[PDB]
Amino acid sequence: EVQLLESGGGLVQPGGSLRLSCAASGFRISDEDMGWVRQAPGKGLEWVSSIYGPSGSTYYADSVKGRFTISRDNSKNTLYLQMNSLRAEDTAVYYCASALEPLSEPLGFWGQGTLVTVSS
Amino acid sequence: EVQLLESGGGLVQPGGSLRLSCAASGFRISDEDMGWVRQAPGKGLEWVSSIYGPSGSTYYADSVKGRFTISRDNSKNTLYLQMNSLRAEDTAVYYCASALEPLSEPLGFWGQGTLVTVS
Repeated sequence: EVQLLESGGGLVQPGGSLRLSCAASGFRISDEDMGWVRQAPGKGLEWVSSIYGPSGSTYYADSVKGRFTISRDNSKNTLYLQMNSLRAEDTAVYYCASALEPLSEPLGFWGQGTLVTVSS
Repeated sequence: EVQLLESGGGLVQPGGSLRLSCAASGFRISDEDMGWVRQAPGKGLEWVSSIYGPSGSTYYADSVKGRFTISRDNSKNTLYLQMNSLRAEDTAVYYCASALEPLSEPLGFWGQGTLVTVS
């Protein structure tokens, strides 16, 4: 069955960086509209970035544009989120995530959640 | 600006029932795809149900099939989640959701989250 396994993340200082990885299995990441959703207590949920299937064109939230870069390595079946110039407000649990309506599976799916933290 | 405002959360004894509501604004819900996500204490996100496509087809997580019902009231512009036969596993913060594509591809939205506790 379909699975998303996140790695990377941790604790860094402001201005630093981290690369999240999301290794998919049971399907091909290039065929799906994939993305990252972050969750902080008090700010609910938010689509930080996505890459939508064929084109490979990309969305970004206004707050992260210029700093964050979503990408894919089809040979490794892995989605990435290069997070540069990190700020204190980026502090959240980041989730690899399919769209509301995936290409094949009837319901959307999620990775396990990866805590990223930015503090001095 | 699109907004999703959830209400109807609270404490409920096992076996009982509870209806989450989600008042949508900035758009109309009859057309767009919507759903409900949840996060049980300490655990990760999980789609609970969604309603999408031309015909308003509904889909359910394996663990909530037969108990939960997603629906739309186009007149009130509100998405619902009727939760019957509640158990301890349903203890979670529930998030309304939608997906709008004004230019070819989905942007995603979420509500604030509402706590439902079963005990």
